[PDB]
Amino acid sequence: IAWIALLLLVIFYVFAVMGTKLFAQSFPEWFGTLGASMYTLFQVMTLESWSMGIARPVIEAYPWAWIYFVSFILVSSFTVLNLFIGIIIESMQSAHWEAEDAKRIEQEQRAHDERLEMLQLIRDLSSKVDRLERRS
Amino acid sequence: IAWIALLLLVIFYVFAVMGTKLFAQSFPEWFGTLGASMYTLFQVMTLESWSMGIARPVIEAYPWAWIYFVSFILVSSFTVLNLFIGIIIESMQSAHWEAEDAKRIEQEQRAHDERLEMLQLIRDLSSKVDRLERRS
Amino acid sequence: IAWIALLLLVIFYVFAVMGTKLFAQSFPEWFGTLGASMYTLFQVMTLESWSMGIARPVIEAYPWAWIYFVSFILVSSFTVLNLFIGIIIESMQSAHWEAEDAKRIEQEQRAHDERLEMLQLIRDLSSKVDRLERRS
Amino acid sequence: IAWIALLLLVIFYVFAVMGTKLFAQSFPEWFGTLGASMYTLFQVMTLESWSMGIARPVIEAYPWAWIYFVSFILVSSFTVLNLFIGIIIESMQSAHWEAEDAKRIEQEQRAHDERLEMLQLIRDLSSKVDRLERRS
Repeated sequence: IAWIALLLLVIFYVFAVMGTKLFAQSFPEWFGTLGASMYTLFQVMTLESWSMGIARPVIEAYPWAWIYFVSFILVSSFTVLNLFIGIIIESMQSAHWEAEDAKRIEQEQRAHDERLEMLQLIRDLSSKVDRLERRS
Repeated sequence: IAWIALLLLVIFYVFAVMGTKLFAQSFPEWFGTLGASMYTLFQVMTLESWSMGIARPVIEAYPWAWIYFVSFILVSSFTVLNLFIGIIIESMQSAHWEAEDAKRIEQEQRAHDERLEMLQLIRDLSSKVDRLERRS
Repeated sequence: IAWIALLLLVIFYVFAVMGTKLFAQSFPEWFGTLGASMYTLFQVMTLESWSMGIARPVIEAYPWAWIYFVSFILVSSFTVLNLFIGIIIESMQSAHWEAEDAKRIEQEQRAHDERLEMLQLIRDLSSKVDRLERRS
Repeated sequence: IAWIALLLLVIFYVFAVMGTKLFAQSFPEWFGTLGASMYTLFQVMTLESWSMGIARPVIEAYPWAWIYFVSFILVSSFTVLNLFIGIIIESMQSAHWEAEDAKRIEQEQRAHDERLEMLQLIRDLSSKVDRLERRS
């Protein structure tokens, strides 16, 4: 799970220097610094005046900025769906189906211990009886 | 799962040509092209100034545009709920309950192999003994 | 699950006539009709300019409108959390743990059928042998 | 689950007095009272004109207000992810795997009652037979 929090923080970084490279020129409040894109891209990721506020005005300057905003959003929020889920799984299989996966790994092998002892007891009966067709 | 990523990308398309058909006339920044509706309908799907920014001004022109925005959002985001979930299911039944569904398909049939062998061992005891009421 | 899609569409209705009763007076674009509140309340439910756009200007007129917006949002989005989940449950217990809950209801009773037959076979051995302490 | 609804309402409070302390001075519509920050921080939590509306204009006054808004959103919405999930877990383990965890705690011990009775029956056979090598 936290192996993707690394990838997300890589995409956040990658796109932050992308937006600083492109838009630092004409949109210097939003993309002037690396740190100003690291804020704006947190804001665009949270979809708060992402398009009407940032994308639309940036796309008015460069129509090659349409894809940088769409693709950022698709990628960023998608590896959060992969991370949101990475919690539901590691949580629903931990509190619940890691404890059962073990209480049922034990309750199954606690009756191979019964069947396999009961088996021997019938063979020690097969030896006691098949030595009595040979005794009568 | 990805069998609905097709349906979503069909609704996205269907509605993009609907909005270009209707609003290209009077809302040409938003619905002028097919590709301007494919952007606007991504932004309306992301509910970022969806109503106050796009729907409200479009509904001021045509009050038949009220339903095109409500129904788009209901349908679009709903088949994402069917798709978000399509990940939780195929993921929680894959990493967890596809491996257990098989380790417990095997641990069950690994003791029909013990019971059905032990059974025979009692019948070969029933033959040894019922041949001794006939021998005494 | 769909037994709450009724309750949600009741809250949506209840609050729609509440907002038309109160704010139809001074906020007639948003709450003028029942049908204009059924739109605005879909928009406030989708948290798109819900506060800055609708609540803040409505609360400037009446500060008793603060609670109508907060409570609507808490209630509405909460019975969607109860409905979002009503899908994850009915879906994760249907495709996966309704089929297993039955394949393991059968695999369990298919060996009470083995044990309880094996039992008889030992009793018919107990009858054959306890009739041979009485025969020797 | 509701043991974190306390923590969330603590962070909501903690940050409400933080923003009233800092911004009451120059942003008195948003942070003038404790109760005006309790509204603004519900609106910032719902990410409705959170940055462009509140954060951006607050950060223009104080650039130490950048982190108060980012950290608030990260913390607040994150302990809702821990709470959203706290419902999926307590719900998916309740309606489904609390009833199965018990019907399978009983169906397992209802055959230790079969195996352990069948066991004795073979030992009473071992006694009857091992008393007949001593009788012949």
